[PDB]
Amino acid sequence: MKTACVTGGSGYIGSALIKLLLEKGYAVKTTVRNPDDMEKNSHLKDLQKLGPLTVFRADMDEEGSFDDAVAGCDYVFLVAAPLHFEAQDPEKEQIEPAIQGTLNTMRSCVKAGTVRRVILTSSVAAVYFRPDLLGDGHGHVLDEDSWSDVDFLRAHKPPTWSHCVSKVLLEKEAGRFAEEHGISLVTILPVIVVGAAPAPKARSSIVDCLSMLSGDEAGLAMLRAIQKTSGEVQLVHVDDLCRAELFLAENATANGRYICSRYHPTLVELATFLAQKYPQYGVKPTDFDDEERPRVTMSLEKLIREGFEYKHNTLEEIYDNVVEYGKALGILPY
Amino acid sequence: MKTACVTGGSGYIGSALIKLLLEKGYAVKTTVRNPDDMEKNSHLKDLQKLGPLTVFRADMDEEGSFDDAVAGCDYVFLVAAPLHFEAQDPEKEQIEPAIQGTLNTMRSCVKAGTVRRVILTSSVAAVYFRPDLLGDGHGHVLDEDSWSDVDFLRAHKPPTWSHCVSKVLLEKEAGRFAEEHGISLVTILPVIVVGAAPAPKARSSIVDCLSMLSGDEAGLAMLRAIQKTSGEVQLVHVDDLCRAELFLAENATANGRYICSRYHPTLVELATFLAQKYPQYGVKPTDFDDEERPRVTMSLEKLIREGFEYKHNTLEEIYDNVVEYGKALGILPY
Ligand SMILES: NC(=O)c1ccc[n+]([C@@H]2O[C@H](COP(=O)([O-])OP(=O)(O)OC[C@H]3O[C@@H](n4cnc5c(N)ncnc54)[C@H](OP(=O)(O)O)[C@@H]3O)[C@@H](O)[C@H]2O)c1
Ligand SMILES: NC(=O)c1ccc[n+]([C@@H]2O[C@H](COP(=O)([O-])OP(=O)(O)OC[C@H]3O[C@@H](n4cnc5c(N)ncnc54)[C@H](OP(=O)(O)O)[C@@H]3O)[C@@H](O)[C@H]2O)c1
Ligand SMILES: O=C1C[C@@H](c2ccc(O)cc2)Oc2cc(O)cc(O)c21
Ligand SMILES: O=C1C[C@@H](c2ccc(O)cc2)Oc2cc(O)cc(O)c21
Repeated sequence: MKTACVTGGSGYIGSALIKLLLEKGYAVKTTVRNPDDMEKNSHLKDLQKLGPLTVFRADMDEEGSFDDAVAGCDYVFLVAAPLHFEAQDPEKEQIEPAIQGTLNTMRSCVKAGTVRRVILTSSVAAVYFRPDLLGDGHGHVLDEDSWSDVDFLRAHKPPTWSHCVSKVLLEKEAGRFAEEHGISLVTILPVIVVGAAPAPKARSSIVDCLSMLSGDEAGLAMLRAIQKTSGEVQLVHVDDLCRAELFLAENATANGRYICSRYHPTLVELATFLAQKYPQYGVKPTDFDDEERPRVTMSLEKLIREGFEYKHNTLEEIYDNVVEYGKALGILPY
Repeated sequence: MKTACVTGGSGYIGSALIKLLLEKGYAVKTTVRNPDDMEKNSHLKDLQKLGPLTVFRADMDEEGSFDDAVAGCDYVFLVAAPLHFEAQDPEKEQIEPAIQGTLNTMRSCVKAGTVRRVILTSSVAAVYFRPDLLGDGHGHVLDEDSWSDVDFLRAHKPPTWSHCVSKVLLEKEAGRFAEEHGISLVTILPVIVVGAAPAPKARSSIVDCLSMLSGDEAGLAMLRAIQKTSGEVQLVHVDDLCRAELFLAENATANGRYICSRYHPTLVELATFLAQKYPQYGVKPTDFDDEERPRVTMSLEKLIREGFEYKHNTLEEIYDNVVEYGKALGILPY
């Protein structure tokens, strides 16, 4: 009955969100960059079996190309995002495109006239970078009023700086635009996302949350960096993320931005669990021993306050199906 | 101006509840077993400088003795509770009298005819003892549907068994009674309570949370027992518990039982924080190193879903003032 658009149907979170929407009885429209690439989009034919799913070609770099996909939709889930750290001139190759691609899609929402709410998928990368609070030696609970320090990041350009800046600025810009055109925009801010999805060529979070099993050095360094900063990592099941996105679309009183997170283990806790549950990978939990650090953690309360309920609540439930996904994707060798 | 009764004004939580009630403009009646004991009850004189405070004598074993104190009260906070010392017949000396004493006070609430709500202070001792969830080696999140297993406890009588059975049965019987007599009963279930209160003789109530600084062997054993069971401990600040109790009395939609908890450190996290903030006590965090264990934790969501907010959200804030209190009580030498 109601219709929704999901940008980046070939993506990890995008594919999972399409599945939820179809299961929930939505007509769905999704965009990919090359609808003919079955290497990336073989899942779309399968998803079509669950309900009305229509595929469009669109590129965030190409103005107006989202017009057709967004037309008629009651809800638009802005999931697709450049990402890809690369380097060189991040300001012109990551940040500016990130901002413009977002406004590109926003304008299609205005053109459609039908869009009752836009859900923007951002990231706690736009929340956590508070150099006043990291390194003061105290614990902190960061909430939705916390914004990553764009000025400090541009001045000092630490690792992943363009990523946090991209997210902060595209969120601010989309909110300004939504303000100006009287469109309702809600933003969700996930932590590390765990779990299986329809997408056949995903990597993204799966590499990181599986890095103790694969030994992938980039993912391992990412996990250790988060813990050295926060004293913990933060995790959420992809299906809870998708349900939170739909919750925010459907509940009229939802407003502003929302952290989405459920379980906050130390790496030693996470490695201990993984080594017991999946001994075939040889995880050594002592590889992740660390002194206790003050906790700089994310508040889970806003979604809870507004009535949302997570279904994957223990560490084991958060890891209920990601290993098999990683195997199928070749991220894990067996 | 509404009027509220707190049973057991001499006690740790009771004195803190009275203080909050006066600050929020309530007239307060409280009970002690010997109003003439001004050593034990000096704080009640002090608190009278905040607002109307009236002391009554009453005893849970003495039928009717609470009549005068609850009379004319809008709300009644049932806080008083027996200390519980190893008894030859726990059923006859502890469990049955805990039920009867609770009913005794319930009756006085009915008799008053004015009691909008009764708030029962209990504890997660009535929640956590689950032979399946504790022994199955998996992580779990317990919520307010979880009750300690009275039959298993009577069958195997582990340590503290009588304390849990007492809490479970007295809560069940008080709800039975409240149903039949048409009086609203809400129950709060705190975890370990930390922080300063007005009571001058409350030594025994904060022994555990300071045991790392004091070396109190009984307190250390309790902390380790809980960690052995749950993989962590659970803490809440006494002032958040008091604020939660007031919230549950004042908000008509509140119903049933509520866990009250905020911060769940491992012992090594707790010890590390204490060692650095209060080095003068020679805490050795390595004394508390431990294997990562499946987390059997408490859900914090019910109070949050209903709009309550905690003010002591970091480990440091939860410990913001308890050390000075322990000095004043003589738990800590300096
Ligand atoms: N995964 C996590 O742990 C996590 C955590 C926090 C936040 N998030 C946020 O959630 C969003 C989706 O994350 P993901 O893990 O699903 O990443 P993903 O699998 O790489 O999906 C990203 C999608 O964006 C599309 N895309 C990129 N540039 C495009 C362009 N110019 N035009 C059209 N489409 C374009 C991509 O299509 P192509 O494949 O054709 O390039 C891809 O399908 C991201 O914004 C992420 O930052 C994720
Ligand atoms: N302290 C914590 O960390 C914590 C944590 C979770 C739950 N709780 C629960 O909160 C409740 C209050 O705890 P608390 O720490 O405040 O203990 P407390 O300081 O010992 O206060 C309990 C009060 O009960 C009174 N009392 C005992 N028997 C009585 C009787 N027969 N008649 C009248 N009064 C009687 C006592 O007054 P007398 O001096 O006259 O005996 C005492 O003041 C308890 O049920 C506890 O189980 C406490
Ligand atoms: O954008 C983010 C945020 C990042 C993060 C998590 C926790 C934290 O405290 C800080 C940053 O984790 C991620 C992990 C991914 O695989 C892909 C992502 O896009 C991201
Ligand atoms: O009633 C309880 C329950 C106990 C507890 C906390 C957490 C847990 O997981 C299990 C039991 O903590 C306490 C600590 C006290 O000083 C006094 C108490 O009366 C109690």
